[PDB]
Amino acid sequence: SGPPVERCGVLSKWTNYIHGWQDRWVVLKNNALSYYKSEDETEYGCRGSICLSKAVITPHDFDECRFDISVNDSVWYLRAQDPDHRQQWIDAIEQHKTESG
Amino acid sequence: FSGPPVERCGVLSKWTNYIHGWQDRWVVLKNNALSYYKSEDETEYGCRGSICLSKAVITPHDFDECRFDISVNDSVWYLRAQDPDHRQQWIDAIEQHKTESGY
Ligand SMILES: [Cl-]
Ligand SMILES: [Cl-]
Ligand SMILES: [Cl-]
Repeated sequence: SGPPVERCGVLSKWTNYIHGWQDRWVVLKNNALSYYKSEDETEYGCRGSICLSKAVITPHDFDECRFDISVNDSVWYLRAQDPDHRQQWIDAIEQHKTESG
Repeated sequence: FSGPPVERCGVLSKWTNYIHGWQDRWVVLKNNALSYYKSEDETEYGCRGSICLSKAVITPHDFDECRFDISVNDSVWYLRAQDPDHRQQWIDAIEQHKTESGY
């Protein structure tokens, strides 16, 4: 019964062992977390979207800026700038997931 | 009005002042408001302005066809899209959303 959760910003995202961690623009909307190469490249540049309905969000125990998001078919590994911002993201994603159900 | 609400997010240039001129902002149309976001570190963002659409006036510029202004009695934002087609997409979405959010 309150306003929907919204969030956008840059997160560092694991790509692969060739390029390692790379900054990506991440947007929370439409029961999804979506990412793009950058803020300016959203028109044609969605590089992925993870539906939140059954998504599991796991803060890391050793890398205190890291959280992982997983559905059956994929896992994204993400790092925020500090642990407070990590917690803001986790809290937003969880609140959005709840509200969208 | 029965389908999902009209929502948009994207970059638009926004007028600041004559020193810094047009500056890109992340702009969001949602829940009867146009809002914009800024960051001081290119990483973490926060909403730095919101306009309620109920009585908003959207004025496409006659000569600068990339520009539209949105005003309520107390405030005005001057906004540019990258071209006039993109301007029109924004204008049309805002005007439709305004109607659909009304009573
Ligand atoms: Cl949004
Ligand atoms: Cl251990
Ligand atoms: Cl542009």
